[PDB]
This record gives sequence, structure tokens and C-alpha cells, in this order.
Amino acid sequence: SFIDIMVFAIYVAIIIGVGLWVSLPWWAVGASLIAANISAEQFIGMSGSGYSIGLAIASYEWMSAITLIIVGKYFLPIFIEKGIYTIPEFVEKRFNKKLKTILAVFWISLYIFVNLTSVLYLGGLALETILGIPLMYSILGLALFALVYSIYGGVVWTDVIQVFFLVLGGFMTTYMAVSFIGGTDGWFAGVSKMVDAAPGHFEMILDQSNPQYMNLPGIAVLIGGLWVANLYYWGFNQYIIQRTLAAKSVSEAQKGIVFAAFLALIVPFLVVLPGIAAYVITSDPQLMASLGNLPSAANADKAYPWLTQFLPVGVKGVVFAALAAAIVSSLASMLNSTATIFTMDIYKEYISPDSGDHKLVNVGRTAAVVALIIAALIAPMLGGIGQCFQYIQEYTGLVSPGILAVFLLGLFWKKTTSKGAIIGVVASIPFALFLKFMPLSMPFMDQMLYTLLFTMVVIAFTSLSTSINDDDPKGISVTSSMFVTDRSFNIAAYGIMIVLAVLYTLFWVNADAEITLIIFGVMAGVIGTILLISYGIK
Repeated sequence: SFIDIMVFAIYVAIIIGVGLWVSLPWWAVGASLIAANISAEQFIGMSGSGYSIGLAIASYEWMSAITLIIVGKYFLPIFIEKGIYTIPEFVEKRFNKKLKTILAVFWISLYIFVNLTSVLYLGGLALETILGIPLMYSILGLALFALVYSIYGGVVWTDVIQVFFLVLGGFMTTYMAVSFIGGTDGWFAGVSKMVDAAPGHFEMILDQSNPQYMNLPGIAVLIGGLWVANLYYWGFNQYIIQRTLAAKSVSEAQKGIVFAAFLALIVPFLVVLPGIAAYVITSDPQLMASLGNLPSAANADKAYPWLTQFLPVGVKGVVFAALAAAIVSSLASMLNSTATIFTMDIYKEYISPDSGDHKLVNVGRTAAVVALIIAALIAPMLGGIGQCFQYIQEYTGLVSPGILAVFLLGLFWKKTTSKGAIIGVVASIPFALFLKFMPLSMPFMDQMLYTLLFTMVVIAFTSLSTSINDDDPKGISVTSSMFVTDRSFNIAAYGIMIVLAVLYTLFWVNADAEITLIIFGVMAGVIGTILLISYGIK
């Protein structure tokens, strides 16, 4: 690994170099939105699920497509019409600073204990499985790195470069794995061979018999808790959805949303697939003996970093470099968000009402360090959790359904009051907890749907019995010509729905048609990334 460390250092220096040396069309809005899902923690996490469950986990992304249509057509026009740039701003304009403060405490907790803890672990597993450094040291190394971008770190070209090497890295890793499965029959045999070896890894809707049903409960993927997961993700937290939109015409950006929805169908063929390939190889004793740090059920996320080691000499350095840079960039981004929420919504609001921006930034840097040391002390415990994506899923859900109910009712239910919103969001936590800690043997996704419903009922009754007036004064009232979308968006919307129908039916209907789906899907993602970067250069 002489050229390997030499190549790595060149990429790592270029990435740091481009940083120091430093309107929107529909296709840029699309690429920009989907890019968030093309991340190191996503390759590692989604492969872990691809290894443990398989393709059934493409449901998060595939259902994001239909979520994006809804978000674009309904959620967004209200944000533009009522002149909103951030979510906390929407909380303040529809409800109150008290609710905003309650939600801030939930979000900080989520970033520290769920989000950051995960990235440190998923990145820390990658360096361990590639470099050889133990986890405790490996996580700390990334933490010491993120701290540098934090205190002294204080951004577009680096993202375009980063996405490119993660995409290419993913593709190369798949081609290497699948050709190794095919042997002397080429890559084509391997795709067909992996679908023959693990048909259960290409199954979209899970049976109760399946041990993984507890994670993805069958049809609830089309009609249940996954809607809680996606609407919270795309519909509200996405500050980027409003942000990348106030970057042209609404009509144009809706074209972007629908484009991001189409690109959401391709992403699992890049991030999930390596994990399935890893499973197929791992489970073959002839293929294992051929080779001479393995993904296991308890260490599913070792799948993608395990395959990348098998990579050729120049190629290994670059792919590894991109992942490490991506993990660090993801940590810095998360650390900033946690710090801004604390400084703005907690510090400035309560501790020192008029600090001034200069003080606030220094306060934020202190907040980032604290959050990092806390997340860094927790992250080693996430070691045998199996699938980290499921951990990210389950514990965001302790708070995604409550917060999603306040948001959906604020957006649509004119009657919703702050008193209701606060009463329900608070009640949402003991309820959600009751469902996990109670011996009910209920899938978390199932719990999430119940938590949402419970909150909606609580906020609805509370607001009905407390709101003196009919519509809350802060109640959003715009409607009808607000939701109009052009025929281009609509034909694209119908297309994505018709594709999703086929995607969930293809294996059942024709198991031999799945080979075309794995190939065309993976191919569209590569061609799609290279072409979109090329027009971005123009």
C-alpha cells in the first residue's frame, strides 16, 4: 500500500487545498437534494442493511420518491407563500418560542446521541476494517479531526469532488464484488448468481416469519411508519428543500423536487447493493476459501469497508480517502447544526439575550466541542448493534412521530394551538417509550405510526378544548391555487408512481427480470453522476 497512502494524501490534500483556495436549474436542484443521501455513513449503513435484509431496505429511498412529490406539491408552496426560510422559523410563526425551545432540546439530543454517535461509529468501523486501527482509537482519530475543522475549521467544489469519488468508489466496489462472484463467466454471471444465492435479499415486502420483519414490518413500508420516517426527513427538517428552492422559480424547483424523486429510485442500486454482494460472498464457503474483519449479524456495517479492502492499488487509496473525508465533512456539518441550535434557540434566547454574532460563534465552537466529546464517549458502545441504519431509524422515531404531528397539524389544521402542540409533543415521549419498553414485541416502525396517531389525537382534543376562537390567529389559511403543479411535474409524478409499482412487483412477477433491474439501476447511477457533474462544470 505504498501508492495507496501516496494517492490518499493527494486526494486529502486537494480536498483541503480547494477549501483553503475558496439562477438554479431543475437538474442542479435535483442533484443537490439527492446528494445528501450519497454519503459515507449512507454507503456503510445502507450496505449493512443490504447485507442483513437486502433490497427490501430500498423502501426508505423508493418511498422518499413519492414523499418528495407530496412535499414538492403541498408542503413547499405553504413555506414560500407564508415566507419561511428555516423550520424553527415555521415553529415560531405557527406556534411559539416555547415549542421551538422544547423542539431544540429534542434535536440537540438527537444529534448528539443518535446522529453523531452513528457517523463516528460507521466511520470508525471503516478505518478499523481498512487501516487496521482499533475502534476506540479509530473513532477518536475522526473526533480529533472534526475538532480541527471545528475550532479552526470555520465548500461546493469539494462536495462535487466528494460525491463523485463516493459514487465511483461504490460502483468499483460492486463491479469488483460481482465479477468475483461470476468468476470466469464475467460480471453478468455474478449479478444473476447473487440473485440465485440470496433471493430473500431481493424480496421487497417481508413475511412475519422473516427475523428482519421486526425491523421492516412487511406492507407498513407502503402504508405505515415509513411515512413517519420520510415526511419528517423530507417534509420538515429539510431546510435544504426551502433553501435549494428559494434558488429559482417555484415551478422550476418543483421540477427539481420531482427530479430528486426520480434519482431517489437509483440511489439504493449504489448504497445497498454492495451489502448484498458482501452477503453472497461471505455466505459462500468456496468463495471464502478462495480469498484465504468480516460482516456478521452483530457487525453488519463491516460489509462495505470489508469489500473496499479487496480494491486494486490506486483505486483503493482514492475510495478510502473519499470515505474518510466524507465522514469528517459529515461530522463537521452535524457539529455545526447542533451548535447553531444550542446558540440560537437556547443560548441567545435564554442565557445571554444580546451577545452579538462574534460572541455567539465562539459560544458555538464551545458547543460543538462539548457535543463532540459527548458523542465520542458514546460512539464506541454502538459496536455490536448489528445494523446502524436501524439504530438511526428506531431512536429518531422516539421523537420523529411527535414532532411530525405538530408539523402536519400546524401546516394543515387551522385549529391547532401552541398549548395543544406543546401538550402533545411532551405526551408523545412517555407514549413512544411505553411502546418500546412494554413487552409487546411490536416493530419500531409500527410504534412510530402509533406514536404519530396518538400525538395527533392529543393535540387535536387539547386544541379543540382550549382554542377560544375557531381558527388559531397564527393558523395557515392559504389554499387551492397554492398547490398547482405544471403538466411536466404531473407526468413525471405519474411516471415515478408507475415505476415504483413495477419496482415492488418485478421480482414476484419475473425473477429473471431482476438482473436487468440490478444492472440498469447501477448503470443509471454511474452515467447519471458523471453526466450531472459534467454539465455542472459548464
